[PDB]
Amino acid sequence: EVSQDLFNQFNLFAQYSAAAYCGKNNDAPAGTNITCTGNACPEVEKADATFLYSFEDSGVGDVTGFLALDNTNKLIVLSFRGSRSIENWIGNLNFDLKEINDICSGCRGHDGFTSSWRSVADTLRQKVEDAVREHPDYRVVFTGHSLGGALATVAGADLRGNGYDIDVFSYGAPRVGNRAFAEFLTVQTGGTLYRITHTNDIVPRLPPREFGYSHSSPEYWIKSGTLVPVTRNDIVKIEGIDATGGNNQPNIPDIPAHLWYFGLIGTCL
Amino acid sequence: EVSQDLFNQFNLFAQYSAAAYCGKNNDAPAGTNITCTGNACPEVEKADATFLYSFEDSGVGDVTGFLALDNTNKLIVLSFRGSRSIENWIGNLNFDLKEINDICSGCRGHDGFTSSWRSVADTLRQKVEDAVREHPDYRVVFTGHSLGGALATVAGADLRGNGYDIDVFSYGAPRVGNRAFAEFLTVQTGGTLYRITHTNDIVPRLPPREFGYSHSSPEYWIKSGTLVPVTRNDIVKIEGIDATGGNNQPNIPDIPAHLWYFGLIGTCL
Amino acid sequence: EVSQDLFNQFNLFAQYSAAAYCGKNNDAPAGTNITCTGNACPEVEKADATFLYSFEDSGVGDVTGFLALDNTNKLIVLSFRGSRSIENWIGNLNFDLKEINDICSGCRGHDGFTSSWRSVADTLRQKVEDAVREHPDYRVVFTGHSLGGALATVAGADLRGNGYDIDVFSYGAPRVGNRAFAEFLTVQTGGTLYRITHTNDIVPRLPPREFGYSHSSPEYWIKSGTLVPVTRNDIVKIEGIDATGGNNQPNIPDIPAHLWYFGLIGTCL
Ligand SMILES: *C(=O)CCC[C@H](CCC)[C@H](CCCCCCCCCCCCCC)CCCCCCCCCC(=O)OC[C@@H](O)COC(=O)CCCCCCCCCCCCCCCCC
Ligand SMILES: *[C@@H]1O[C@H](CO)[C@@H](O)[C@H](O)[C@H]1NC(C)=O
Ligand SMILES: *C(=O)CCCCCCC
Ligand SMILES: [Ca+2]
Ligand SMILES: [Ca+2]
Ligand SMILES: [Ca+2]
Repeated sequence: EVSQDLFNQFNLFAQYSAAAYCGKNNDAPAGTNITCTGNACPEVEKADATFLYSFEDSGVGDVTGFLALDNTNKLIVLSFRGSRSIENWIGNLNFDLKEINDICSGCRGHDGFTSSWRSVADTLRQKVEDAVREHPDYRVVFTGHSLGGALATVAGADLRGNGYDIDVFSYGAPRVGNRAFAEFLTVQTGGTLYRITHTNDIVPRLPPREFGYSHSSPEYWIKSGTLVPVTRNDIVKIEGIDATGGNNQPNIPDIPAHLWYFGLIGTCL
Repeated sequence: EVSQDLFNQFNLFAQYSAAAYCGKNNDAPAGTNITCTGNACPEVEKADATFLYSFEDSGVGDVTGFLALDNTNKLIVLSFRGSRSIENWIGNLNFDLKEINDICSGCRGHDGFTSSWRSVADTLRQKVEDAVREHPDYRVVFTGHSLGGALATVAGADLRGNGYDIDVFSYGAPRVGNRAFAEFLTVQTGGTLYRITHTNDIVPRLPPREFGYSHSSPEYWIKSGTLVPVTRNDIVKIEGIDATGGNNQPNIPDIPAHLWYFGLIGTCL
Repeated sequence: EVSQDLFNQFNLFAQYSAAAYCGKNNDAPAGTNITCTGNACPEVEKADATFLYSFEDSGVGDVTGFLALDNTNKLIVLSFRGSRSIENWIGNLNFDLKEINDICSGCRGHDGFTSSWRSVADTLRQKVEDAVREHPDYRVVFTGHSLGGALATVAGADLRGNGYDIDVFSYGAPRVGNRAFAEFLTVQTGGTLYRITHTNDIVPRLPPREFGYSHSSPEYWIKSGTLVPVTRNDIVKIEGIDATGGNNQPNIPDIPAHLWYFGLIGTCL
């Protein structure tokens, strides 16, 4: 169980993560309203939320998403799209571990994820920090589903510690680095990482432990089924690096479970 | 066992379905011959079959295929291509149920399939009915394999009842809606639906029953194996909504079976 | 165990295969240097290796790769890219067996691979034989990973016997034909075929035997795990048509093992 306040955040940013897949939200003019197709992001549409920066085909690995200004909830939301393109997928397969000592000592991260972030970090940092300067009373949030959740996590770890908190909400995100990194993400100050998972979704079980990957703690595990509405009693907090009994169980993994995080994520055209 | 006449129809429209995958058959001048590559549709090539309209990347979900004039068999054939593009696959993954009350009352259909048809319905109805006016003694037939069969099934349900019969021949189609839609598809007047499945092909088992999906009746089940020629003695008619004992059995599914419907389907470049 | 010399060749042409995946190595101007990204082909960069020809989107099935001139090792290298595009994957699925009487009587090959090679044979044969005319002292080597290895194998069979030897190095290649073709590939002279597999990689198990496919002999089997460096003691020569005990074992296959042949392969952007 989680509080209703946290459940409301979990649902809101699941819809910000879903909105990043909608192609129209990746090349939109600044200042226009954020909308989705179908009921993909009704809570985002209800808010007075507008584009600060909409980007696609960026850097290496086809980094795609948007930076949003939410005057209703008082948020500065950086939302990364997950995998869709072939280029996204080639980047996912660059799963060798690379050094990221600038982020934390002895830490290593997925080559693809960290190389994609590094290729856009200078542009996006500047835009985030411009928004923070103009709206110091707003909360900065990075979010994303799947690959996007991995990018949000890395970006968050990289930019924290510059005067403003950064909270990260990742949905169905893969492991992003080694144990050193997983511990850093568990204890890092200056913002909170909400790592959300759903039943037996396969993607948070990649890359496998055997390749040297670990998961930060805690884990928020959605136990309700696919196409089943989530209530705050269906979400269980699970503490411990590489903890089992949540998504990390030795059972059969599931693909449709990857697409149901409060609603459908990843399917907006 | 089926009659030799029906078998010949099953074999001919499997090749019309196969033809829809060939890229040259999605952007051809009107009036030119329909051909395939490497024996994909020899019966279509033998016939005096020419393009009335060829489309690609239409509507939402990358709707693709062609409308054919067959003077040998006196047919107006609408052939929908199945899954090939990323856009196709994203559409398939939009599997929550949406109201299609305008097609039949109480009915709910796959969100991707129905949205893809709605986004081309006015254009293709005009093309079909123009052809009907020009050749009012020809037989209208919608056909397709996999995603194409689902579009052909939804299109026929929508466009029947406007003065002409529409026969539908689907190959390896997934379930397209709830039980009400499955019953409607079983009983609708103004044309016949031939839903054809092969051994333990996985696609006609998707989306699973547990998401609220049902199959229309009857089912024509090909019992011969992959890469094995079909004879009329290898096809069995199975009646009953959500009948078991044909493709719908609780055994291990198979992916290559999906590509063998009288011949290789889905592979024409 | 293999000799250190043969190990060095296995390592070198795995890197030539890895290089074919980098996009900039498929439209490079003739005479420019062959380079990769992410340390994909260090040994190729060290060498004085330049492009003689660079191709992409060629023939049918999106044939892609390059022809290289290696003045350090005195090589003419034809390197085919493996599967990256949708068109590549569709060609893989064209798995019915087609007669290749122009190579050997009773032989049949994977329709897709043989069609793709046929569609570029005349052009590439001319490029290779131009290079042999200019550098008759050099050694002609065809190579490729996965689909690229299947193409290198078919090409070598077709072009051998015209006065210059052609050695073939394939990495994780699928089965390319029936047993007659597999026996021909085992006894053909005019060059040697080095068919290199890794642990329980799934691709060399495809298409399955039950569709009429067989493997040529011998097999060089890499026993060292994924992300583990390979030494000459980790490679086992395995003789015998459809020999078991190497990659052809009745155990669970693995997808990430397909990407680790001395290094990461198939992942260069
Ligand atoms: C996040 O990645 C966004 C994905 C959401 C999107 C958007 C919705 C449409 C997609 C589809 C995008 C288009 C995909 C194009 C290529 C995909 C090919 C395969 C896709 C699955 C088809 C069915 C086979 C939603 C579809 C994606 C579903 C699968 C996603 C995989 C994970 C994505 C990712 O981010 O990759 C993680 C990387 O770190 C890669 O990790 C690796 O090391 C490579 C692993 C490759 C697969 C390994 C196989 C799994 C191993 C376990 C085997 C199962 C057996 C278990 C039973 C044991 C018990 C006895
Ligand atoms: C390419 O390498 C060769 C030496 O092997 C030489 O022509 C030159 O140093 C390089 N050229 C470029 C453009 O890097
Ligand atoms: C041939 O189809 C093998 C595919 C190469 C894999 C590329 C990187 C995963
Ligand atoms: Ca709004
Ligand atoms: Ca003809
Ligand atoms: Ca060099």
